[PDB]
Amino acid sequence: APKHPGKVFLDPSEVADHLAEYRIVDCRYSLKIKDHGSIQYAKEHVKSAIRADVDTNLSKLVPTSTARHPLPPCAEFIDWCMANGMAGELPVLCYDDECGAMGGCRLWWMLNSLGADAYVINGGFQACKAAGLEMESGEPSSLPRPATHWPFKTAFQHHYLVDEIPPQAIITDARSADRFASTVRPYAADKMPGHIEGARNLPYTSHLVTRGDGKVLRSEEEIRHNIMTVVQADLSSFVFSCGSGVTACINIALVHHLGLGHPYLYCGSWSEYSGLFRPPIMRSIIDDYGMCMQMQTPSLGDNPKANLDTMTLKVDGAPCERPDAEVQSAATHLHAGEAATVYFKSGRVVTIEVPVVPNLEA
Ligand SMILES: O=S([O-])[O-]
Ligand SMILES: [Ca+2]
Repeated sequence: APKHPGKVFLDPSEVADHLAEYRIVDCRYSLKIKDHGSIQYAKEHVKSAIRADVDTNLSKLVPTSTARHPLPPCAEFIDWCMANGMAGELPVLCYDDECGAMGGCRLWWMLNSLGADAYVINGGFQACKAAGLEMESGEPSSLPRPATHWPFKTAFQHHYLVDEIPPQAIITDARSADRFASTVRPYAADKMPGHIEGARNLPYTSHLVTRGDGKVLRSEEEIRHNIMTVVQADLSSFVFSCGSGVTACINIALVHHLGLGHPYLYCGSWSEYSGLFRPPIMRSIIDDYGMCMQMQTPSLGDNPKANLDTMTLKVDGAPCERPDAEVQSAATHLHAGEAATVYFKSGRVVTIEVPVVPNLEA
């Protein structure tokens, strides 16, 4: 059945003169840039490629869930697949602009869980431009081609919803080490510091090297060495997760590709988990570290750290030249421009805001 048995990744070199043989899907997405990928798939895209929207096609936000990219209802996703000719006449070839980690492997995961044939391009769109692949622009007004029969499974396979995760399942976490190892305050998109207890961190960036102006995969032995840091040969029963179930898909993909098995996905991931179990999570943080923070702004980990020699903080909404020792302690964890509500083990609650730039007279 499958075009490339055992594979999920493919270099441009393996596909460049065999393009027509795939249904190509542009899964470009950015966590921060508004309408990215729809803006970028217009400027330029691989010829004959249609586009998948991480937010609206590959997931469906629910009001009753903090999950950031939960699986969409399967019937809705399959409907969308058929409408776009992704129903098994050709194998799907997915790409994004972070080597599969940021949209591509997610689509791959979904198609594969249904029993369909799909692959991801090593190196993404950048390694498509930089390999001389045929390009097109704007909205193509030619050939989608709807399918009317569905030969594949009807429900996504080999994934656990939160309550289905066995109590002592081995869980990995694809998020950056900074996020994983966060104590009293979160970074990037996370609302809660920490991770699922017992989880093993396998930062997905570890498998990637920035050849050109985009990441490509590190070598196979390098990726195998990466994967081995969370083992201790068949990881099919591990539960792979991240912040919202997107980056975890490359960890599952690389494991699959290298022949090491096919781990469960926990799609809801930390965004879901930390929302559902917010109370006990906050109590352990307060217990372990003396305080827990809830951000009132986006996190600004790349901004300058708060420095009380050059800055006066706004505490509970007023400039505060006399910050007591607790506030001063909390502020060592904050950055220029951030605001956070801090819950101290004492029962004390304070809001602290750091000025965007040094603001002390002297
Ligand atoms: O994609 S982030 O939310 O893990
Ligand atoms: Ca501890």
